[PDB]
Amino acid sequence: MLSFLLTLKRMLRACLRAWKDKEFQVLFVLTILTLISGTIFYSTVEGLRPIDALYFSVVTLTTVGNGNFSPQTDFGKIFTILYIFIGIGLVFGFIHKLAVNVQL
Amino acid sequence: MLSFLLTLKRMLRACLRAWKDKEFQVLFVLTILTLISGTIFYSTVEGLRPIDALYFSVVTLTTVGNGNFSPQTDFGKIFTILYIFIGIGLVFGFIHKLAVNVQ
Amino acid sequence: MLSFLLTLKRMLRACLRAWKDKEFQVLFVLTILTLISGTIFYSTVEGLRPIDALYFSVVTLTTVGNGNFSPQTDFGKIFTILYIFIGIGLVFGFIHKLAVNVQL
Amino acid sequence: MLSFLLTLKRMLRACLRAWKDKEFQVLFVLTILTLISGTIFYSTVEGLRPIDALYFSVVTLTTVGNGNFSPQTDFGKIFTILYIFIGIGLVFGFIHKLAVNVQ
Ligand SMILES: [Ca+2]
Ligand code: NA
Ligand code: NA
Repeated sequence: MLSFLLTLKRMLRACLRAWKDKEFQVLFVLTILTLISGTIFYSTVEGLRPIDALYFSVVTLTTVGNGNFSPQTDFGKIFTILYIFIGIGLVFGFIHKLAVNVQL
Repeated sequence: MLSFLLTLKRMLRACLRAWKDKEFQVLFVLTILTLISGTIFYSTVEGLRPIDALYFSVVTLTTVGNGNFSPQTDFGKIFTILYIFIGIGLVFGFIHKLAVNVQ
Repeated sequence: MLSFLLTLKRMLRACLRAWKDKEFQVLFVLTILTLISGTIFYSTVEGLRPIDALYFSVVTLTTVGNGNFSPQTDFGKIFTILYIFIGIGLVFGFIHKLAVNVQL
Repeated sequence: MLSFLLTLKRMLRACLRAWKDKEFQVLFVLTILTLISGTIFYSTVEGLRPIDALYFSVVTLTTVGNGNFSPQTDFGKIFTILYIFIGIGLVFGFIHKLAVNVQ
């Protein structure tokens, strides 16, 4: 139980240590910027309550997928498709990062 | 085929060897803990039966997603959003771990 | 266009070359075995038509997620949760593999 | 911050550098091709409007999944199942690629 906590602490430290890498900060900022754009787009174009627009943005960008709402306009559908790929681009970016910071 | 069996047993051994790594154990405990917290939350705030709260917590934290349930309260929605990123943080942790074991 | 096809051929060869690795064959067999068990379970316990049981098994095991059907019995719900983790275990296995066969 | 900008530009350059790799180009063309085939298939066999066939093809091949549409024919279901694995095969290809670029 003591080793558990010490390992947890070293791990958390390593995690926060990653919140210092500039390229990671960019990916993060870019992710937040993308989530905001999505929240704005879906509330405006699909008429979703802001909180539901951020929610749809989140489940869509992280690839989790939504099983309750689906864009009704041809405009929302096009945007969502592009939105999915941006999210995949961001994920690869984070993954590439982890891979690089592991083989130095 | 004896080959297939031996190869599988080798892989199983390498797998059990992982469940011995302390960092992997932390990641595992943390997800079980996160899953329990999730179950509690959706039971309370969303009024779901425990088994449905665990189910939703699971399909959500694993990114599988569900096409049947959707949080009704703003609190439940905000929590789900953070829950998802915790899940992603957890997956990256496991992924980073498998990458380290590749050296 | 010629380079394209030559790269495609080298890549395909490399792919088929992976269908020779014994550990990969095991993961594959294990995946097929798991999909069959799932098809049997969901058709039997949830009363799903076989084709719909394999389908649900597939979208669930690959984490794609289903937005039309959800287990109705407490038994199906427990199994699905365990099913999801087996699938994640299989994915990590395949990923660990790719990572190893890249850093030799 | 000039730092942030320079770092982003560096990352963007490294990204464009990827779109120059032949193997990455093949993977990209193959997914666009797979996406088009998917659009054709769901338009024909499932009677979906082209834009809805592309949408479904996209949320399916990317593993995101959809909680609105579900194939009605047995042909559409069997195809979707193979479609998913093609998508996974494609993702592993990109992942394997990013791993190689780590050396
Ligand atoms: Ca999903
Ligand atoms: Na879904
Ligand atoms: Na997913």
